[PDB]
Amino acid sequence: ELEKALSKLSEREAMVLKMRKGLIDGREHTLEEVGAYFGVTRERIRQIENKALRKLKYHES
Repeated sequence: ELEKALSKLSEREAMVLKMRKGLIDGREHTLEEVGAYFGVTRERIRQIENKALRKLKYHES
């Protein structure tokens, strides 16, 4: 997919997405694992992920 959408994603968003989806170490991480990873709440990670996904939906149009 490279960019052209992943390009519009911020650094936090791209990183949260890759860790969550298994794109970093080939393993999917829970919201809690990612929150503890960066030191933020489960909910904050959900918020960043949902926003990243909405941005991907936009640039797929």
